[PDB]
Amino acid sequence: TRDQNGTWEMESNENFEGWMKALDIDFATRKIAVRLTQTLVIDQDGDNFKVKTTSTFWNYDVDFTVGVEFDEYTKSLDNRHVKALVTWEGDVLVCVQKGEKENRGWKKWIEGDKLYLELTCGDQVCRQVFKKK
Ligand SMILES: *C/C=C(C)/C=C/C=C(C)/C=C/C1=C(C)CCCC1(C)C
Repeated sequence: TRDQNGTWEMESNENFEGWMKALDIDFATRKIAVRLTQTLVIDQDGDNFKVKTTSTFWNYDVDFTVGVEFDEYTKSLDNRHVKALVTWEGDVLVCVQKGEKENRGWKKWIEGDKLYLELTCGDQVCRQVFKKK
């Protein structure tokens, strides 16, 4: 299934610190960030996605259209410009963010009622698993 619609709650998070460090997120932010529960809310209609990740202190929101490149400013995540593209590889949603950082982007896919999110930057891979609310 490509259907990633829904409200998802984090259950797992391997190497979050290392991924944030790869983006040069400041020590004080990471120290608090590693403690927080995350909710991920996805609205998916055809190619049009609206993605919202929320926690007690910070959010990250992005809209995109599958198959359409977009010049993106990463806004308070890490304040960098990237050329972003989100496409399908089978039932895996693959984002590549071309810019300063190598191997930067993410992959989302569904297994049963769990959503898997691999976040990549440099040589760091962060793996998150969400369960559907
Ligand atoms: C497809 C799902 C994506 C692209 C989710 C991205 C999520 C983030 C960039 C999360 C960022 C953070 C928070 C929500 C608070 C904890 C600290 C951050 C900045 C890593």
